Amino acid sequence: PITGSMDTAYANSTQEETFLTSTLCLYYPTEAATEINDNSWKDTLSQLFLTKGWPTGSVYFKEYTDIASFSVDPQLYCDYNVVLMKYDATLQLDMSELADLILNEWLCNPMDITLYYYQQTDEANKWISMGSSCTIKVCPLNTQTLGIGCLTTDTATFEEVATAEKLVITDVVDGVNHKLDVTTATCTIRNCKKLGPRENVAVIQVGGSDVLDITADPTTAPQTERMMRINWKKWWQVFYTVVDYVNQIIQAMSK
Amino acid sequence: PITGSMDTAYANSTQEETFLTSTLCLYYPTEAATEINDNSWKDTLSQLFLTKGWPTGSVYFKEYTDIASFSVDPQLYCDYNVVLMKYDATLQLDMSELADLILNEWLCNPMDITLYYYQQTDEANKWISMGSSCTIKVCPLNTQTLGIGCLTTDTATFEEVATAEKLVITDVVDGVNHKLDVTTATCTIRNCKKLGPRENVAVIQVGGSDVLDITADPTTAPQTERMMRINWKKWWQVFYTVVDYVNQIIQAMSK
Amino acid sequence: PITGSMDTAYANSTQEETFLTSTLCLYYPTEAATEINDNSWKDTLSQLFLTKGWPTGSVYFKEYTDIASFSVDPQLYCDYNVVLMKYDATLQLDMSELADLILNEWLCNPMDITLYYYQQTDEANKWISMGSSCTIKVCPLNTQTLGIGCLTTDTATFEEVATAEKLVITDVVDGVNHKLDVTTATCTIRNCKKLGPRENVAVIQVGGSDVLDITADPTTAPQTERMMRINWKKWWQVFYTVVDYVNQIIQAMSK
Amino acid sequence: PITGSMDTAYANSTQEETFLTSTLCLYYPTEAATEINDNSWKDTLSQLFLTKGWPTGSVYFKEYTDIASFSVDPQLYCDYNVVLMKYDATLQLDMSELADLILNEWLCNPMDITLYYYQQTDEANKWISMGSSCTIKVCPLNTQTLGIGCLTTDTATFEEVATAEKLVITDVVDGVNHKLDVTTATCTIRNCKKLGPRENVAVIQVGGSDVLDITADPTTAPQTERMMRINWKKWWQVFYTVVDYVNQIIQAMSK
Ligand SMILES: [Ca+2]
Ligand SMILES: [Ca+2]
Ligand SMILES: [Ca+2]
Ligand SMILES: [Ca+2]
Ligand SMILES: [Ca+2]
Ligand SMILES: [Ca+2]
Ligand SMILES: [Ca+2]
Ligand SMILES: [Ca+2]
Repeated sequence: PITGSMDTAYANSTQEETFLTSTLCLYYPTEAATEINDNSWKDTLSQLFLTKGWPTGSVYFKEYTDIASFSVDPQLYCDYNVVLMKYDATLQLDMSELADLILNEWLCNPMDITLYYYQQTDEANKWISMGSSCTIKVCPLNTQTLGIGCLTTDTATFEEVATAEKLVITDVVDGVNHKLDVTTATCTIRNCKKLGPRENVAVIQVGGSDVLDITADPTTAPQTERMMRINWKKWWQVFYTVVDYVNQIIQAMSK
Repeated sequence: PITGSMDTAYANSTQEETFLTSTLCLYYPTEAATEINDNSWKDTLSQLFLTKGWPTGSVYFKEYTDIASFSVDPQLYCDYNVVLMKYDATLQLDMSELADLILNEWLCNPMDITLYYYQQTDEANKWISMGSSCTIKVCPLNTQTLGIGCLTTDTATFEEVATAEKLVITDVVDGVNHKLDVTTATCTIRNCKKLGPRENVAVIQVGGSDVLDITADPTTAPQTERMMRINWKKWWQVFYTVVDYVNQIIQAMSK
Repeated sequence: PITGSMDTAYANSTQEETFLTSTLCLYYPTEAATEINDNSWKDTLSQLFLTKGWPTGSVYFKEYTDIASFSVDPQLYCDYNVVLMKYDATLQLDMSELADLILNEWLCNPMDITLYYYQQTDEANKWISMGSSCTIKVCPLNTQTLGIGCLTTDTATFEEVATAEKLVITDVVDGVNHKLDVTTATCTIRNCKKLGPRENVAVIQVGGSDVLDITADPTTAPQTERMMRINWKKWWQVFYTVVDYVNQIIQAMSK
Repeated sequence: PITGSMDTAYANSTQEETFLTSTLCLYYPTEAATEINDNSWKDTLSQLFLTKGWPTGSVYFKEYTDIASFSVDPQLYCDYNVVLMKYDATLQLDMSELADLILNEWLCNPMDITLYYYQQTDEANKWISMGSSCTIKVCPLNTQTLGIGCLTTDTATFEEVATAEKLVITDVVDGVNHKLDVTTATCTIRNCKKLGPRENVAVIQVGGSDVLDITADPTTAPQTERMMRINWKKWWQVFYTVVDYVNQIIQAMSK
């Protein structure tokens, strides 16, 4: 708690502290840069970024070459991250799972699939696994440690819920134990509790028509400010717009 | 009328009367079950349904193999019906016409295309025809029982508004008589007045991106709670979610 | 200013002045009419239009054969214009750029790409170019009239932002001068300031699923009443609906 | 702020919350374990750890095989980390640079050596680079972007400040721009701001005589509690002591 008195003073600007003290990291796909075909595009855009008010050493340009790799290896480097995603219609869920991770605040612990069969607790306990090739088979346990539609002994009776993905947020019926069978060789599966959203990313979507259903349930559909959309023409245009509206995009994030 | 006094008592639960006294019917497409590949999937899910609070003999599993057949033969068996529809982009309107029927409350009478040329009255009088192959040709009549752009005598001058569909909700300019030419051999066309919505279905949509325009007009777009959407991964996952959020889905329907 | 006193007397109707004094212009694509296959469809619909209250000589039918040509040559002829656009997924942005032009109120001046390098001023200053084949390459100037990632001398170093389009609304980082290189032979590029919206069109969209992002930025998404959507079945049905709901559609425009 | 009233109540124990809720991670070098020569040393010590009050699944044993690799790949896994370092006199600075990283709280951003010549701001802005082989050459710029004792064009005139290290905290004259030339192939260099110390590690030093100068300047010498020293005899003895005084060591860290 804060005291609630309406002094009523708004302290001027806000954008003049962020220009001085914060970093902006732009994530794009390879195809984006390839279409631009210049050895100095990162540089040209940077001078253009001074216009919008970001000092030379301020803006960074990170190249993901696919939504699957980016979804994994996506350690967000800067204060503000605005990631460019161009609609690929077959990869939609890949994209959804990646958005769900960046746009939100995640808390995870490690899981030992080998020794302890687990269970999710609430609408916020999910299993986020990611890596080379993630293949997850599951087997629900009744209150005896016995299978239900499966033999905890032969994984050929398990239920496959992911076949070789690069990022996967698995959801099982809450309050039920499950013997898990991941391909830990190429995958890593961790038990995460959700929450806090992200006051950074700003997934900007290129193409389609969208409406984005990023919930695991069917009941809710959340539309946040850190979820923007741009009409595709050419990649140079996309970047010009991102620059011409940096502050607007940053203002939709913060901290 | 009810008395409006704010006694202000909410009577506890609500979900503990529906668990005891109601039935839940899950409609899915063949492909859904085929991908699951287990002889006991209906059973496993049922035990999982006890968790969410539905007694053994409570939940039923109905298999439509196509949106066209389901759209016809779709006599809703249970108290609560939640129908799973997975995006098929060419069938969209087939899907729209089917949604329009389940999600809403319909009143129909039979039409004799042979002896009496009809007319729709308001934004709620529509002609819902369905069957093997529904092919409807129409001919608008001026106030003399004469064609307008057609000869009430030769159907080769009629205007075709449906070419072999499995479910069709036809709409004509309100307040105008029309000689109708349906292929009654394989089709049945009935005159329906709309209305009451449905406090049951809950069309859950798999895939795409959606926004759904289920009005006949251009002016309105209604988005109801009984119109949910899930992000596709695998079918086992879809069902796990439907189970993990049965009550949430049921609560969005009722009665 | 008007006086604000609540006399409170709504003057009756509104639709009975428009029926008498206004004109309605329907724009459709060739494919639309071709599917109808009648030499008297324009006529039949016209008699049907008397029902909804539009005197014989009132309604006009204009045929665009493509979104690209219509986007150019689209001088709106009548008081009320309702344009029918059927989803074509590869042409989306072509469609977006065309919508942005009809649905809005535009102010333009001519640009001489040859003698004066320009700059856009605010989120409302855009460069709308259109013609046979519009190909625009740009070169940002620093405060010296020198290129930034380009040589104002060789257009092989310019940045291409449009490759042969029929309608293009170009957006560059605000407050920066640019030497422009359009193919003026087949294109015309003009400097427009936006604004006033249109109290006429009513782009009615056939097919897809839509949500339409018609802003240049990423932050905003505006959804107006003059942006309607219809579920595709057959073209005859589309027109019947447009007629059966003319007033509803007109009421969503006006003046 | 907290209220400062001297209620004067100390709440008992402190160690009985840490025993229940926290994890202890012991880092040692390979040589340490090799000298122990038992397949069950990790296990024996664990039972011994119950004595000091740490439940079975509580303590973890991580093996760094060198100060250089550990310095890189040293993602601290547990709540409390106590790292064992045995004096190697040629690697002193390697050790100093590693201590400086664990014992302290670090904030970093990524640097693009290719496109932007940087500068450090205060006694707390340092360049921490680490990897396979880190070789950093520097070239100070006067206020013109011109070299000072170097040609920003030929790196053969640069000043080498690190020749193939595994962890390097580089320090340059504050407030001066520098064109940097790292061997990014095998190295990664990031711009870090220092600060917060670490309320965890507890570098325990084996051998020598020490006094440790972990500042970049010459003026200060900080000696913290999270910087302990043990007299070498045998490795088994070292671990016995670490166990016999776990709480004492933990108490010198916390949170
Ligand atoms: Ca199975
Ligand atoms: Ca769950
Ligand atoms: Ca005809
Ligand atoms: Ca009607
Ligand atoms: Ca260029
Ligand atoms: Ca602009
Ligand atoms: Ca030198
Ligand atoms: Ca310094």
